[PDB]
Amino acid sequence: DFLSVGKLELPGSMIGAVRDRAIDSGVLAKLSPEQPTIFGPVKGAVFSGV
Amino acid sequence: DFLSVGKLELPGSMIGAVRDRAIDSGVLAKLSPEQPTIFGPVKGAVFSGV
Repeated sequence: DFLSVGKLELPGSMIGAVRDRAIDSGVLAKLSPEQPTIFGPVKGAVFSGV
Repeated sequence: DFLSVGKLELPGSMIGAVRDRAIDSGVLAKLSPEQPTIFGPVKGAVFSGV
């Protein structure tokens, strides 16, 4: 009955990603500092009693 | 009784990296001076006898 959009097959458009979603990631990094060190086995001292 | 340095297992220090023997590189390079050529075979003629 008339000219439509169906005959003019449109490709569309892309809206890929959102830049900042909330990710679980890592909890531990929140409770204690990172203490970065040199490669190799790490050793420290443990004070136990009172 | 007291706080020893045995419980606290110490790491230590690195002297370095020493090579056992002196390097025995070459002898052909000292007796006959290297005469470099292009890639490919080499060939020479020898005229012997009188």
